[PDB]
Amino acid sequence: LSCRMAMSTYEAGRTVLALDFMVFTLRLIHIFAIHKQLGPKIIIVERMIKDVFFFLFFLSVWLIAYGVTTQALLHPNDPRIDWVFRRALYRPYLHIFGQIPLEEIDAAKMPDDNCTTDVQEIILGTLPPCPNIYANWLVILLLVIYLLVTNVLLLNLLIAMFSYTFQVVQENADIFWKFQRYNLIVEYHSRPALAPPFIIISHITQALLSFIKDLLERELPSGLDQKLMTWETVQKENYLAKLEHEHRESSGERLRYTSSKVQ
Amino acid sequence: KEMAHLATEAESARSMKNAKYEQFAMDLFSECYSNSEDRAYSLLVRKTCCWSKATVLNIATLAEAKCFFAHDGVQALLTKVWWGAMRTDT
Amino acid sequence: TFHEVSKVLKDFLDDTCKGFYQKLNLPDMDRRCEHPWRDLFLWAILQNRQEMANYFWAMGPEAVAAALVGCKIMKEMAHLATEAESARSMKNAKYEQFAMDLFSECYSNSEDRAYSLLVRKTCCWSKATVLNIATLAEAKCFFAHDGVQALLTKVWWGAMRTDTSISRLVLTFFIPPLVWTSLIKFNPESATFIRVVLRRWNRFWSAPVTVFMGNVIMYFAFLILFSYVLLLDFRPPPPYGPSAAEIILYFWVFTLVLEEIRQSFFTDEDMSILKKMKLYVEDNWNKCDMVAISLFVVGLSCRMAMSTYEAGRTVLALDFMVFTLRLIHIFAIHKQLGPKIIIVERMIKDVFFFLFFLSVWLIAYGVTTQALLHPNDPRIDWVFRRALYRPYLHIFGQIPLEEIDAAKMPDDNCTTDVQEIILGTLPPCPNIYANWLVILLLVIYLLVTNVLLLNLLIAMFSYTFQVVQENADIFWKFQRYNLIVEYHSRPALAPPFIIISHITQALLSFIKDLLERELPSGLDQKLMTWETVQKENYLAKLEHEHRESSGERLRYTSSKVQ
Ligand SMILES: C[C@@H]1CC[C@@]2(OC1)O[C@H]1C[C@H]3[C@@H]4CC=C5C[C@@H](OCC[C@H](CO)CO[C@@H]6O[C@H](CO)[C@@H](O[C@H]7O[C@H](CO)[C@@H](O)[C@H](O)[C@H]7O)[C@H](O)[C@H]6O)CC[C@]5(C)[C@H]4CC[C@]3(C)[C@H]1[C@@H]2C
Ligand SMILES: C[C@@H]1CC[C@@]2(OC1)O[C@H]1C[C@H]3[C@@H]4CC=C5C[C@@H](OCC[C@H](CO)CO[C@@H]6O[C@H](CO)[C@@H](O[C@H]7O[C@H](CO)[C@@H](O)[C@H](O)[C@H]7O)[C@H](O)[C@H]6O)CC[C@]5(C)[C@H]4CC[C@]3(C)[C@H]1[C@@H]2C
Ligand SMILES: C[C@@H]1CC[C@@]2(OC1)O[C@H]1C[C@H]3[C@@H]4CC=C5C[C@@H](O)CC[C@]5(C)[C@H]4CC[C@]3(C)[C@H]1[C@@H]2C
Ligand SMILES: C[C@@H]1CC[C@@]2(OC1)O[C@H]1C[C@H]3[C@@H]4CC=C5C[C@@H](O)CC[C@]5(C)[C@H]4CC[C@]3(C)[C@H]1[C@@H]2C
Ligand SMILES: *[C@@H]1O[C@H](CO)[C@@H](O)[C@H](O)[C@H]1NC(C)=O
Ligand SMILES: *[C@@H]1O[C@H](CO)[C@@H](O)[C@H](O)[C@H]1NC(C)=O
Ligand SMILES: [Ca+2]
Repeated sequence: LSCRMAMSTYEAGRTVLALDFMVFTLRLIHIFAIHKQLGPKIIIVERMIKDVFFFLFFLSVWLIAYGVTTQALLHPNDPRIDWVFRRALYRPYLHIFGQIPLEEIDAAKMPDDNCTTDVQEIILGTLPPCPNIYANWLVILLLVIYLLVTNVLLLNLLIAMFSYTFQVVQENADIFWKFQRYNLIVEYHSRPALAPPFIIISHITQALLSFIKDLLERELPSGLDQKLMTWETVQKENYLAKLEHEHRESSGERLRYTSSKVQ
Repeated sequence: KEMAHLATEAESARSMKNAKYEQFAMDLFSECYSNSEDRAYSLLVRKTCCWSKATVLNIATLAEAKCFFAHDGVQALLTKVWWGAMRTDT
Repeated sequence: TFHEVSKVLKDFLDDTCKGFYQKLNLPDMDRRCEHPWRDLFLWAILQNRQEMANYFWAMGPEAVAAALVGCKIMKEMAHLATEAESARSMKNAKYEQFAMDLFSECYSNSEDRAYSLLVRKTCCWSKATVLNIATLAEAKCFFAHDGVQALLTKVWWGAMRTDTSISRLVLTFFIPPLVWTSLIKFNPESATFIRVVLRRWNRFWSAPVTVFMGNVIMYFAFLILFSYVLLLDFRPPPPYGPSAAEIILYFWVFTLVLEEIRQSFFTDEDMSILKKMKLYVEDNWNKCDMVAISLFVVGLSCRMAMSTYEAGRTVLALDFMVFTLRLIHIFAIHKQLGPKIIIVERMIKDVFFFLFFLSVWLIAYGVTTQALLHPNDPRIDWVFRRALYRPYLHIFGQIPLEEIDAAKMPDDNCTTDVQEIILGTLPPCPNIYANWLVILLLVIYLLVTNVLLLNLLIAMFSYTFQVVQENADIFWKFQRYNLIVEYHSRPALAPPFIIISHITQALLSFIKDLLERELPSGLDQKLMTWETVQKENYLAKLEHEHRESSGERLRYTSSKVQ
């Protein structure tokens, strides 16, 4: 909004507000904690992130290699740095999602466009540069190998990682969701009773009452507190006695007793 | 769990990780919940005298005892709090 | 004669059993053995007698080394095994398990004598360190032990405390004067001030982790410089000169070659030159680097001439890929990034299976459709294009129906004459005699390849990942040990600077360790006795837990009640 109030930064303000809408929308993920089916998925996504980081390291290495190699082989005379980075990382990254523009990589499929080789004309953007087709069989072979590796090996390996991580996490994810649901319930327990923009009313009321003047964490009378302490102690004794009893009648203890007694 | 992070020798750290003191709390509270189920809630929400007026839920938050919060009794109390004066089966 | 047993031991170990019996050239027959239990264990081991060999191991002075040697000999003999039963028993030798359990007991006892046990020079095995024997036996499970990994972490962090945050290290590295500050903790132990500050500086910068991270950063710098030279400042042949940045790159790679030569001929001591070279080239990374160096040399040599200039540029560009892939090695140190490299290796074999199936089915479909669709195209390159290149791209969603489906063919200006087709004047007119067959075959191919084969490969990857996951951690632990050792031996300055360290080393050699240290006689004897006591306690614990096992209790009770 501050950048929006000024003409010299107006488009920047609009851009920042648009990017902030994404943050506000993603803040809506919190409500999913209450639902039992939608709860653990958020926690599972967190481990999915780490597997994604591993896959991104592998992708980054292999993609840098392939993209720089093909940019060197195909457009060796293009000085435009932005286009170097485009052809070296942006295009190979899109190759993962089925975007393979063979019109720029395969000599047979290149359009009969009007392209130039002069550096001055290339830099000024008058004409698109004419791709080098010296050894294009190498470019096609490298593209085939890259597609194989990235789309099959790497993607299926990431699917395997996700599958294994899901199987491992599933048990602990429910416990994490239970804790998250506790946190959500406590937060909405402490929250004032009116949703914003109305909240303003509750805040004004609270401040006015504070100037003018729980279900959880309640303190009990002395007698009830003492009775609860005694009841907890009795339950603890019963629990320990049950443990000791089930230990005495365990198979191993019975065998040890029988062996000593028979000896 | 704090001492395990501050642990030097491998054997002591290994024993400290497998402390299963939270398991004691879970089993004891399971027994308590199975007994009365109404005194157990007060046990969860009362202010302990030995630990400077600290609620058992407050300590569970402090220890980050996630497994304890997963207990059926704690979740039932949370559902009761969540639904307020309304019945939890609505 | 003892020559035969010496040569058998040479085949099995090749470095450890030197001088056991060639010393005196045979020793006089009357003189008693200096290490009787070692000889008896080794003799009992060479003939697959495990119970007798286990008994001899139980009485031997150095038990971890003996167990590791037994593991090596057993895995070698299993390969040389004829009868199935003996081979099966030999595979399940579990001598490495003895070493792991005994060292676990030792580590649980003191945790400081255990490190000395790992790094001391054993007297029975010809001054061979237990880690050296573990490397010899390739006892990957032993290296996975928590004690070995803790010692490796201690070596890796040098004088610095192993609990130091990575951020503290990086901030100290970028700003060297922070080293004298209390920012980063250090393990205990006018002119003096210069001496003490120099000692602290040297202690920080000689740590293997600092050397590693410096090498990583300047390998990134090398890749950036290589890419800049290749893509933006690559000039015509020397008539117009290589770029200054290209000259700097040449010097950089020359320093890399010097580093390789150092690792291949001057590593740690004076062993056989042929053996040293074999050990150097046995490492796959040392083959990758070698390929990179050779490709770079060929690339620059072809680059210096006008008649091969484009070929030189192509070779250099292809070499950049090798150099970039050489960067995978740094991933071994990280625990999350470590096992993934090992998992990819098994992924490769599953990929080979899928590639066999793909190759068969793709050849069938591609040749069939080329025959059906372009029967009059003589161009061999286009035959191979339409037969293998296009069907391979069908896997990744590239389905150009404009060339396969009659309804979707453009109204282009195509010819049917063979002369016009060969000369490339016009594209050939595809045959549409029975195009329904072409479409049906394309549909079947898409179904099979994209659904059945790809999902079957995903299933293979899923199953292999589940199987490998457990063993991958052990493999990563061994790989991390190798990386830590390599960066421990490495000089302290990353290339192209390396040149300085090499010059210093050569000048000092002409003018004039944490691992594999030799101990005084008293300390060595005390460590031997402590290991023997720990072994006895471990065996007693095994026997005790066996007596109070349920089965043994039942057997005793049955016999006694009868
Ligand atoms: C199962 C597994 C799958 C993967 C793979 O292994 C097996 O498959 C293999 C197959 C192989 C490929 C097989 C064949 C080839 C062809 C070969 O070129 C032969 C040389 C000739 C000549 O010098 C080049 O051709 C001609 O170039 C000219 C460019 O000036 C074109 O002019 C065009 O100019 C303009 C472009 O618009 C327009 O005027 C017209 O359009 C047209 O006039 C011609 O039309 C065209 O004829 C290069 C190598 C390549 C692509 C192989 C690469 C590797 C594979 C994919 C294997 C995999 C590992
Ligand atoms: C669930 C499962 C999925 C898979 C599958 O099984 C079920 O589906 C089945 C469906 C089936 C297909 C169903 C139908 C057909 C059509 C049939 O042609 C009928 C014959 C007629 C005539 O002789 C051919 O047509 C005409 O050709 C002409 C070519 O000269 C076109 O002229 C064009 O010329 C130029 C081209 O640019 C331009 O001037 C214009 O563009 C246009 O003037 C006409 O426009 C077009 O009308 C061939 C077989 C095919 C493709 C089936 C194949 C198998 C399936 C996919 C099954 C699967 C197993
Ligand atoms: C995933 C990483 C993020 C960081 C980075 O690499 C990928 O992004 C790339 C985008 C590049 C930009 C893209 C476009 C232009 C415009 C051109 O007129 C001048 C150069 C410049 C600023 C480039 C400088 C180098 C940059 C930041 C690259 C940078 C290493
Ligand atoms: C995966 C395999 C690799 C090996 C191979 O089959 C796939 O590659 C194919 C590429 C083919 C090339 C492609 C282009 C041309 C140009 C043409 O003017 C003369 C013929 C020639 C050299 C062809 C000869 C046969 C070749 C090597 C094929 C060879 C069996
Ligand atoms: C390509 O550009 C030149 C520039 O003079 C022009 O003469 C020619 O007509 C153009 N051809 C195309 C493809 O339009
Ligand atoms: C196709 O080629 C012929 C060759 O003479 C020409 O006469 C005709 O105009 C061309 N048609 C198209 C599609 O331009
Ligand atoms: Ca090397």
